Formats: sequence, structure tokens, C-alpha cells
Amino acid sequence: ENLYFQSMSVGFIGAGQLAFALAKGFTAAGVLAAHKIMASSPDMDLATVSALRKMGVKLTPHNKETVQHSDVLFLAVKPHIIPFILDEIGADIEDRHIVVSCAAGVTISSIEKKLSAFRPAPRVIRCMTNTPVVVREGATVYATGTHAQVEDGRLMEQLLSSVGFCTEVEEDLIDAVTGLSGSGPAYAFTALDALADGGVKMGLPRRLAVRLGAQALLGAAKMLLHSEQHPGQLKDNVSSPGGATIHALHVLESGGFRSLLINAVEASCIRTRELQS
Amino acid sequence: FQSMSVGFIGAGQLAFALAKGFTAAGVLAAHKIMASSPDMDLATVSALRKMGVKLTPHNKETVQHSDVLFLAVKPHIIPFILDEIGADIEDRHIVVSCAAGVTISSIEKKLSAFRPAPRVIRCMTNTPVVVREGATVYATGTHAQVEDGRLMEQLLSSVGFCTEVEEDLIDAVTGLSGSGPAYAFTALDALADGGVKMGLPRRLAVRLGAQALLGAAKMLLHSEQHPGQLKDNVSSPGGATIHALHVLESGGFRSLLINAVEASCIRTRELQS
Amino acid sequence: GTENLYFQSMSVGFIGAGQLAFALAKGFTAAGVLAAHKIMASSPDMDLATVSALRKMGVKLTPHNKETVQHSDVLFLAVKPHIIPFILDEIGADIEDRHIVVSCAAGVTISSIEKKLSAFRPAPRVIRCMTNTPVVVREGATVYATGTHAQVEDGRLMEQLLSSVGFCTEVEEDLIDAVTGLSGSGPAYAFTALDALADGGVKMGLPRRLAVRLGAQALLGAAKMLLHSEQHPGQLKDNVSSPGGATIHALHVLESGGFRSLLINAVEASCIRTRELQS
Amino acid sequence: QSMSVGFIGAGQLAFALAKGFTAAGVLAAHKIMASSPDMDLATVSALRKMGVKLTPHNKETVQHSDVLFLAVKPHIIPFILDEIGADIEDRHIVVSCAAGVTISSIEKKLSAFRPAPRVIRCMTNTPVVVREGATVYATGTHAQVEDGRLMEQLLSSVGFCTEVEEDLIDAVTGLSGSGPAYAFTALDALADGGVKMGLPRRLAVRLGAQALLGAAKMLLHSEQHPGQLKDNVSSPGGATIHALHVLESGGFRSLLINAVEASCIRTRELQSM
Amino acid sequence: GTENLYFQSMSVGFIGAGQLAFALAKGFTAAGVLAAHKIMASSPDMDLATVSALRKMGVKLTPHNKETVQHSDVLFLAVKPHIIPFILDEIGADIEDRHIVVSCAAGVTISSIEKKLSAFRPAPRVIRCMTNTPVVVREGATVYATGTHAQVEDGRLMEQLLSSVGFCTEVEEDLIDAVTGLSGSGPAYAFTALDALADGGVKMGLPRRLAVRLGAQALLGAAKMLLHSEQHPGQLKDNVSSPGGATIHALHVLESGGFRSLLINAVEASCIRTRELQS
Ligand SMILES: O=C(O)[C@@H]1CCCO1
Ligand SMILES: O=C(O)[C@@H]1CCCO1
Ligand SMILES: O=C(O)[C@@H]1CCCO1
Ligand SMILES: O=C(O)[C@@H]1CCCO1
Ligand SMILES: O=C(O)[C@@H]1CCCO1
Ligand SMILES: [Cl-]
Ligand SMILES: [Cl-]
Repeated sequence: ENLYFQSMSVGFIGAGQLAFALAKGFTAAGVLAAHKIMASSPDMDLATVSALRKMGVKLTPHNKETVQHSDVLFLAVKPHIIPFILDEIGADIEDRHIVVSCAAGVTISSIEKKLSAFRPAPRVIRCMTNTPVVVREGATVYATGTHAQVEDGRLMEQLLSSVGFCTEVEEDLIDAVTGLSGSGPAYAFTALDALADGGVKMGLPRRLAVRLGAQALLGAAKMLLHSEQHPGQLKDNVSSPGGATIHALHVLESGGFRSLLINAVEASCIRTRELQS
Repeated sequence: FQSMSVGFIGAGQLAFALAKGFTAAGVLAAHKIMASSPDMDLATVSALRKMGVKLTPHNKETVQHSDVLFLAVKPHIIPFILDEIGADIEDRHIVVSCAAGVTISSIEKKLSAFRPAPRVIRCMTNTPVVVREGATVYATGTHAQVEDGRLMEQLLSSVGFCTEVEEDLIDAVTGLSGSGPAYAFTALDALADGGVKMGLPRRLAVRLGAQALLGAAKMLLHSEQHPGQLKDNVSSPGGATIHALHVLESGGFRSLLINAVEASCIRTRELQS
Repeated sequence: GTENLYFQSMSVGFIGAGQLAFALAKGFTAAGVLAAHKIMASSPDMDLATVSALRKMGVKLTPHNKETVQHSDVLFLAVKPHIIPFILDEIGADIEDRHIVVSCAAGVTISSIEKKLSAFRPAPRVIRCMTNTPVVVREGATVYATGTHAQVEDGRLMEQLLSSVGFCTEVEEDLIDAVTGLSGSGPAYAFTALDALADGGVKMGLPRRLAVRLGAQALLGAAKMLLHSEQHPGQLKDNVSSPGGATIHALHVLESGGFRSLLINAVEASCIRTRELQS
Repeated sequence: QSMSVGFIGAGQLAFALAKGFTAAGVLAAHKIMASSPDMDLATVSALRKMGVKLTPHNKETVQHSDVLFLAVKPHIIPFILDEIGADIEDRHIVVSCAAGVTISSIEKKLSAFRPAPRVIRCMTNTPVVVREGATVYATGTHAQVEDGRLMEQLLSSVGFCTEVEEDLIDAVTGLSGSGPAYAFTALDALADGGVKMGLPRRLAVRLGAQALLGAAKMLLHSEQHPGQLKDNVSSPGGATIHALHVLESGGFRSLLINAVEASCIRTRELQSM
Repeated sequence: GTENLYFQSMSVGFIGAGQLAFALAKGFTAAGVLAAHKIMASSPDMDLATVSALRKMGVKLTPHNKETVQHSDVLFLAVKPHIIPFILDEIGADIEDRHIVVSCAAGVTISSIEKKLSAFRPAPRVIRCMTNTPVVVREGATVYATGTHAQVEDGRLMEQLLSSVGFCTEVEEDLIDAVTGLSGSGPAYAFTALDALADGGVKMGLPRRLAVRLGAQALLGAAKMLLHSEQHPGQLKDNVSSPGGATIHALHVLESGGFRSLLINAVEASCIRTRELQS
């Protein structure tokens, strides 16, 4: 409530979906002014880059510049880019820097080793977040590195709590979190496209069908979050005997609806582990 | 509309959720709501009691109390309820049927036997009205004045999304957003089973699953982008997400959700026939 | 129609005179960028129908791969992967400074082409590409990657020549196996789909000719529509699907069969196999 | 020459047709008029932006037009015919675009008002917007040869167009009518496969779209059976025959057959209701 | 080769000049039982490739169905089921005593042909048959049933003529829908199977031409083997399946797919549909 990080300067290495979404969320929350944020990207023609520019974020094609501007430094690049970045700017890492890796599957140990060759005790945090931070409803976990100070973790939680749920986890849960909350929105966007197709099949106009399906999913998740009851208990509550809902639940069960989502989280988590190896 | 009194026939899950939403929105003092049911021992009735809603076993007390009257009963008991308080409808009443499948025409027919020009509105809503995030559609009957629709949309918008639709879409809406939250509750339970299988504590897995679906849905509502395009924005080449999407595709994920909506809508038609 | 290019100092050679050689030779000359007599092709079997078609076009034909190398500036290796090593050993001594060797084989890497040719001569100019037979109607899809000693002008020239018969862009070589899976095998997926759609039209009482014509016109127009649209394919799908209508009923039976999943499996199988065809 | 076109219905079809016609420069955007019962549609906004005259009144559209496209849902058609039937004049050519609705029923409704209505039934698709449509039509009892000739060359300006027997039109609807939607699904999924194997999304969409376009075109210009073209480019042991095999194992062919059949059967249902 | 028959007083007519007419005309003349100029065919579309092929053979062609009736003694109705009623009404008045009307349409019953023709003339001589296009290589499969007024000589003559281009036997009419399901649609099942087997050969590295040749030779020889064997097909299958060997592994994957069941479904679907094509 009126939170604001007076002297924090934030840098994004990578200027894609994730950098844009966090900068949008951070400035939406009012915890940072746009001009105290800087992002660098190898392609300065991404639509995400020009969106950042309209926000008032500082843009540069040199990762060195970003590192020099930043106190908190987000590595918002793909997993295989991380070693190319850590080697490019490892010499520029200074005392003050907190390096926050958002790359899937990439471990704190690997980041700390690459940076420790240039300089001892880099302050490293690993996190998994998602793009819904752009509407301030992200899901974020983080794990603190060996040399992260106690304040570094509390700082980063306070920053990331401003754009959604945020908590600390042991690092060895992050791969699984990537499969649930990290890939989660994509499952929901697939689910929502299909629900709308169902509504359209039954005669709803597409605009209405998309709006209704998204509101229904939004309300159910808010309901569960605010409820002390089991998701199955809530389902039981709204399933009238003989009714329309229980008939529909039966055809979800006949196709193994539940096991598909389990398969999804599994496949994503397993792939995440492979990206590291 | 600050002197408006609301009544409920049927003090079940829907009445509680609407009443909690209405009071949480501040549109309605709890004591200006009255509810009635034949089972006055339910927890829903006890919970409405704590809220400060007025309760009674007499549907007549509810009708004479109320200005806007919600019929929150099961589709097969509507004709009894209509027959029971049909002589007690007054000119001032707006009668809002909530039941699945029951047509405006059938309600206007029974009510007409007692009094010309009954003002009837049909709606399909859902239980997330209880955290003011419901999905609601409504259709106006023959004698519903335009002001009755504005009032209805104003009331129901305070507890979530609300739009007027033609009546012949409501069966389909039922299958989509009426039954929808139960689909999502199933999704979240299974997604949490997935997190647990991969090593997450159950509490953390429920939390992240719910937050992920909440954020995705909200993100789509604030976006000018098609949901497939958001899917595309967040799927890195060769990455974890596109791998998981492939296994969803292989089990026909999309078609099960189409199957669900279809089956709920089709069942909703059989409930009125 | 034509492309307003003309490579007036360019002699082109094809080693291999099968489907790909004839498609490219037909496309180039149809585009007007090359005259057929500046093209020479060679094959081990000179009775192939493709070789006769090349003779009708006026392309130069020879049984000897050395004659093609000596004739040509740009040299297309349009032979199967397992035959590339025998080709490179046969003609590696005849490569000269002017030659740009454009390998069309699936999965054969730049590294291994350069390694085989460098035993005869250092710094070979090598380009790897993946194209498809619709170049024969100037609607190919082509990607390329430049080798270690390819000059800047080499890739710009190859993109000029290949853009005249379809879409063409440069990629990193590590994407070509996956492109092979997608646009390299793409048309075979399409031919399968067009035959099945026509079968469906015939099942519903359409004559075969009409069903084939309409199915092809539908895919052509859909594909062109997406190419020129600013919208996601899902939004264009949505525009066609009238609520409660005929299209959405059909789409549901596609989804019930995991239609999307089969197309993903297909791109994945072709790509994975392409990787095996070098290792 | 002085031809005026009207659309009853201002949905997706009327917009692609109007966009197609003006792209061809067959007639000015302002010589087109569209009427819709909903003027808040994005299609009505889009038509408005390209310069087509809009009206909420079907009678205006009728009195504007010389060729009158009926582009509303099949079940709206008998209502339209009763509304504008007295306003049909001798000059009009009425072109029904609705799925399933037979020439015989349109001629019957309109006959109550004036003898010898000129009716034409057609099925087209949205690729008319890029002048690559697929269009069949049958002429009714009173269409003169000139009416069919004018029809053929108006629709040939925005893609393929041929005259067929009316009893083929339900089947055509399942094939080229719904066809682009099948293609769009195919192209989204192909792109997903490309992205799964490491391709950027934008490039994968582009290559997959280019491959369908090239293959369709090659087939149209070929004297070969598409199975022969398949075999021409399926190298023994190679990547394509491997990929073809996984298509076959899923019954790929049969799904597309089910799709044409499903759409065709639905088209017949639409007229029955 | 030839058949030692010659129907020297027989003029044959085909109403319809499509696949079946040309297959039969080619078979008959190849068998030597008829000269091409004693055959006349008529069609509504005289640009069909089948009509041009008939003109090469030397068959007589006419646009008028009446000219075919007047020319012919044996009159084949080689037209689609829904067109039979229009044919019979068009030429029913021109039927004479000498005519044997041989209907080839799927599902059209003798009763309904006799009923339609008897309005013009009592006691029409009608034969219903179901044959297939392999008559073009003298390996057709044909069954027939004689109508109410067909003479004993009519069926004996039809069996002579049809036995010269393949197998032929008389059946009760109530079996013809099921025969249609089996040998009438049979070859289309075979063409599908031969294309897929060749696909399987190509997957395993065989060139397409060789794979198509070997697949066809395998089915040809298997079918001929069973025709000449006194053994159940299962016993011949057993003879090929070396214990632990390659064939039995393949057979298991066929069984795991319900291969047998698909072929039963196919005969059942064709037969059931054939029954709908009259009702
Ligand atoms: O299950 C039913 O029938 C109703 C409709 C939607 C909510 O509960
Ligand atoms: O798709 C991926 O691999 C990453 C992880 C989760 C979101 O984007
Ligand atoms: O979906 C429908 O019903 C119509 C016909 C084909 C295109 O949109
Ligand atoms: O089938 C193959 O292996 C190659 C891929 C593209 C053309 O032929
Ligand atoms: O079954 C086998 O292994 C052998 C080879 C093919 C025929 O029998
Ligand atoms: Cl190809
Ligand atoms: Cl046959």
C-alpha cells in the first residue's frame, strides 16, 4: 500500500514477454517508476521492445549498460542463452548486484560457478514466474543462492508480491513449479479456447462464449483461493443431483480429463529438467 | 433502488452466494433480504441466518416482503412454487427465475392465470458471485419494462459480469458458465495432483494452480489478443510448455471441454422437456 | 508469372536429375531468372521421366558429374543423403574458386560437406538448404544457412535465386532439421489431406474431380488468407465457425480425433528421422 | 455497370465478400449496402470503415440493391423473406448464401408476393477476402441465363466459381464451405509442431502456410493423382514416409472424411429445423 | 489370352460408357468372344476418357440411348442406381422380344426393373448382375440372377459371356447386396491395401516402383494359391509363419489392430449401403 523502492534500479537482460510483463506489473503496482528500469535485447525491433519504450523504460542494445544501470538484475532470457550472458557480463558484476535468473531449469549452482570465475560470492536468486504478472496476478516462487543475503530474499519477495502471489521455496521444487504455475497459463488458454468452441457449438456467439468461459474460470479460482474447502467439496456443492453439471463432469471423467492435466505438469517438469542437462 | 427489498424462494447454494455477494458489494443490507425454503435445517439456511438475512418457512412472507423475487429452486419445483404464490404476485414484482432450463413462456403462463402482465426475468448465474466474480446472463420477459432490465443488470453486475442475452442462448450459457466453475474445480484438483506427483506439497500445489488459472483468465479478459495468440506468446521453442501442450493435444484435451459444455447444455434442455 | 531478375553470368548445375532438380529448373526458367540452356543436370539413370522432362525444357543433360561441375558456377547437390559422400569424393578435385556448392540433401550438415571437400581444396563455398517441389509453381518454401567460407555475396545471391520461386529466408543451420519436418515434408502432408478431403466430398455425393478442385481451392485460399492476415489462425477459424453451424460441428469431430496432435507428431517424426539420416 | 449490391446480414460472410469485391474493384465500396439487426458488431464497424453504407432496416438494403445477398443464419431466412418479400422488385436477383436453405423454399416464400422471383443459391467461403475463394451456385426456376452468367463472373473475380446441381451444395458446404477452418486448425498445429522442434513461432507459421499454399497450387496445376505426388517426394527410408506413417496411425485421412461428413450432415439439419 | 467362344449372332449394347462399360468391352474383345464393332455404347457425356478409349478399341459410339437399344440384343445397363429409372423410362418403349436387359447397377432390384419396363411391354427379359473392373484383365468376379421372364437360355448365355472375362456364377438375387459388399467393392479394398503395403516397403527403404511390383505380386500369388488349394487360408497362413520368425511378428501387429475386424466392417458397410441405394 503505497510501497515504493526509492533507490532500486532494475535491469532486464532479455526484453521479451517476461521483461515487458514484469515492467508493466511493477509500474502498474506503483512500486517502481518506468524510467528507473532498463532493458537490453539483441533484437531491438521486437514489439515487446517498442511496448517497453512507450512505457518509458530505458532501452539499450548493450547488456553492459543494463548491468551498470541496475541494482537488481533480471536474466529474462532462454535457458541456453544464460551461459552466453553470464560470460558476457560476469566481469561487470559488482558488489551491489543481485542477479535474478528467470530462465527455466537453469540452476543456481551453474549460475554461481559461471560468475564465480570472474568474481567471488555473486548474489544470485532463481525464480519461476509467469506472464499474468502483467495484470498483477502472477504466480512466483524463488530460491536464494548461497551468497544471497537475508535482505536479498525479503527484498525480492516484496518486489514480486506486488505483481501476484510470491513465496520462497527450496530450489529443488522449481522444476515442478515450472510445470504447474510456470506452464499453467498456457493450459488455461488452451482450455479457454476450447470451452468457447463448446459454447459456439451450442449456439453462443464467439465473443460471448470467450467472455463467459474466462469469467467462469476466473471466478472458480478466486473461489477456491478464498475457500477453506476442498476443490472436490466445492464441485460437490454445485453439482445438482441428476443435473446438467454432473452429466458434463461424467464425460470429462470418461475421457480422463484429470489424468491429462497430470500428464501436462509431468511432461513440462520433465522437459524442464532436460533443459538443464 | 436503495429502498429495494429482495426475496428468495429456495435458500440453497445460489441464494447464499447471491446474498453474500449482494451484501459484500454493499448494494443490499442483509436485513432487506428474505429467504424461504421447505428445509429450514440446512447449513445454507443457518449461514444466511448469521449474515443477518431474514428467514421464514412461508413463501408468502417472502413474496409480500420482496420487490425483486429470485426463484432459486430446482427446475422441477418451479411449477409448484408458481402455483403456490401465483395469487400473491403484485404489480410491483420483478420475478427472476434462476432455475436451469425453465422457459420465460412457461412462467408467464402460470403467473398469468392469477394476474395479467407478470414481470418475469430469466437468468443463469453461478456460485462465484459469492466472491463477486460471477458470470450472469439474463433475458427479459414480455412484460419486463426496460427499467426492469436496467435494474437487473445493475444488481447482478455488482457481483460479477452481467449482460443481457436472447433467451434461446441460456441453455448454452448454462453448459458453459453455469457448469463451468465445476469444470475448473476438477482442473485445479487434478493440476494439484500433478504438482504433488512431481514433488510439491499439496498446499503449495493447490495455491499455484489456482493462481495460475486466475491470472490466465484475468490476463485474457484484459487482452485484445486471441487466446491461441497468448498460448503462442508464452510457448518457447522446444521448451517445457510446448511439450506439455503436446501431451494435452494427444489426449484430445480440447474436445473433452467441448464435450462437457455440449453435455451440460443438452441435459439442461432435457430438464425443461 | 516472372521475377524481375536475370542472373546473366550464372551457369547452374544439378547433380541428381530427379524431382527436386526438375522442379527448380522449371521454376527458375518460368520465373525468367535463368535460361534453360544455362542449366546443366547429370544423373546415374538417364532414362528417368524427370530427365526426359528436363530435355524437353531445353536443359543440358550429361551422364558425367564432372561435366556438370565444369559447366556450373552454382552447383546444386540434389541427391539423397547417403549419396552425398560419394558425390563429394567423385568431384571434390574438380571444385574451383568460383563454385558455390548448394547441398539440398536432408540432414547432411555443412561441417561434413566442408570436411569432405577440404581434403581436395581448402575453403569450399558451401550452402545448405531445404526447399520443396512447389518451387515448380513458384510457391516453394526455402531456408538456407551459409557455410564457413561462403562469402556475404554467396548467401545474398542464393536468396535472390531461391526467392524467385517461392518464400526464402536465411536460418541458423541448427533449425534446418526442424524446417525439414515442417515445410520440407509439409506438401506431402497436404497431398494426403487433399486426397482425404476429396474422399469425404465423394462420400457425400460430390464427383471426384469437383471434390479435388474444391478441396485444393479451400487450402490454397486459407493458406493465402493467413499469409496476408494480421490475425492468429484461431481467430480466422473463429470467423468461419457460425454458432451452432456446420463448420463447428466438423471441427469438434476433428478435435475428438486429436487432429492437431497428429500434425504435431508428424513434424516431430520427420525432424527426428532427419537427424538420424546423418548420424 | 450501374450495379448496386446489398447484404442482408452484416456478419463475417458479407464482410469478406464486400472486402473481396472492392479489392477486385468490381464495384465501389459505397455501392454496397448492408443491414444488420445489431449495429454494434465489429463486422458492422469494419464494413463501415471500408466505406460500405450501413442501415438497420432491411427494406432500405432491398430498395438500394440490384443483386441482393442473403447472408444470415439459415433459420433467420424465412423471417427475412416475410419482411422484405413485398419489397422485392422485378430487377432483383436474390442470392441466398445460407447453409442448407433450398432454392425451393425461398421461391415459395417470395412467390406469395410477386411471380417469378429470381433466386440463386450459392456456397462460398472467407478466402474471397484475398480473391481466392471457392464458390458454387445453382440457379432457380426463374433466373435467366444472364443471371447465372452475371453471378459466375461476379464471384469469379474473387476466386474459383462454377455452376453445380443444387443437390451437391450441402456436400460442397462440408468441403470448401467449412474447408478453410480445417486448414486454419491444420496450420496452427503444424506451427506448434515446428515450435516443438525448436522453430520460432513466426517462422513456423510462415513455413507451414507456404507449404500448404504451394502444395494446393501444385495439385491444381498437376495432371497427377495427389497420391502420386505424395509418392514422388517420399524418399525410401526418409523423413517424410516416417511422418506419413504417424499420420496414418492416427486415422488422419478418416478424421478429414468425418469432418466433411459432419459438416454436410449438419448443413442438412439446419434446413430441416 | 482367349476363350474358345464366339457369339456370332450377338450384338451388345452399353447404356453408360464409363469404367464398367469399357472394362467389359475390353475384356470381351480381348477374350475374342466378340468383335468390337458388334458392341455399341452410349453416354450423356461423350468427352469422357472412357468414351475415347472405347473409340480407340473400335466400339460403336452414339449419343442416343435409343440407337444403342435398336443396335443390341444383349443390353447392359451400366449406369448408376439413381439413373436406372430415367433410363428405363427413356427406352422402355423401344424394348423388343429379342432384348435381354442386363442391369449392372448396385442395389437396383429385378422387381423394380421389371415393374418399370412392364408399363411399356409385358414379360421383359431382365438379368441383374454384379461384376467388377478386373474383367478388363479377364479376372473379374461376377454373379447374376435371372428375372421373372428370363428364359433358361438367357442365363446360360449370360454365364457364357461373363465367364469369358473372369469367374461367374448364378445366385439368388437376395445374395447380390452382400456380393456387392465383397467382390463388387473388393478391388477397392485391394487397391488401398496395395498402396499401403508399398508405403510400408518404402518406409523400409524399397523404391516405390519395386515395392508396388512386389506387393501386387504377393497378393496375386496368394489369391491364386488359395483358389487352387484344398486348404483353409489359415493353414496356408500357418505354412508361411516360421516359428519365431518375421511373418508371425508381423501377423501379431495386424491382429493387435483388429485387421480382420476392419475387413468384416468393410463388407458389412458396403452391403448395408447397397441396400439403402434402392430404398
Ligand atoms: O447442475 C445443474 O443442473 C445446474 C446448472 C448449472 C448449475 O447447476
Ligand atoms: O515454455 C517454457 O519452457 C517456459 C517455462 C515456463 C514458461 O516458458
Ligand atoms: O458454419 C456454417 O454453418 C457456415 C457454412 C459453412 C461456413 O459457415
Ligand atoms: O522424405 C525425405 O526424406 C525428404 C524430405 C524432404 C524431401 O524428401
Ligand atoms: O517368417 C519368416 O521368418 C520367413 C521369411 C518370410 C517368410 O518366412
Ligand atoms: Cl515437396
Ligand atoms: Cl472394381
